[PDB]
Amino acid sequence: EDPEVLFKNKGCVACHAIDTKMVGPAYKDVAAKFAGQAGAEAELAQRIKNGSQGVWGPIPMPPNAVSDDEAQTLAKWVLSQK
Ligand code: HEC
Repeated sequence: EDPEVLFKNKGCVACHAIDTKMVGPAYKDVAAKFAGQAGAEAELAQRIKNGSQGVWGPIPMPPNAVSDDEAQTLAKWVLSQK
């Protein structure tokens, strides 16, 4: 299983992309930002289920989508992109 396949199996790519910006953060850009900053993961996945705060865009992402597992996976892919 891959988080890139799971990232496209839901609706992340609706505005994410693994290399472009639109509504949500570019996953690859997240890699080019955080890069070696793993101190959350729980509240990072909480963003995937409660909307962001506003770093690249002032429009938080649609909160709620799953539980807190299928997201936890795509939550470490962001922090762990390359
Ligand atoms: C558009 C309809 C989105 C969908 C569908 C998903 N995301 Fe998203 N995401 C979106 C926005 C508007 C934002 C915040 C705006 C800003 O630039 O800050 C985000 C951001 C994230 C983040 C955290 C980014 C951070 O600052 O490091 C993550 C980890 C994230 N989004 C996860 C994620 C996943 C896993 C999705 C599918 C399950 C997904 N997003 C969909 C917009 C949208």
